[PDB]
Amino acid sequence: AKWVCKICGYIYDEDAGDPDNGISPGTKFEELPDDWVCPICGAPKSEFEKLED
Ligand SMILES: [Fe+3]
Repeated sequence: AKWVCKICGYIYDEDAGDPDNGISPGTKFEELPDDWVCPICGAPKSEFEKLED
C-alpha cells in the first residue's frame, strides 16, 4: 500500500520502506515505530492517509 503525508505530499510506499531512517522495504505503515516521522517534513504518523477508497 501507499500512504500520503497530508502536510507535504511525501508518499510512504510500503514496497520502498524508508531505509535511510531505519525502515526496510516491505514494512507496513502500521508497523512503523510510533515515533517514526515523515522524512521530508517531520510530520507524525497521524498526518498520513492511506491511498485507497
Ligand atoms: Fe511530510
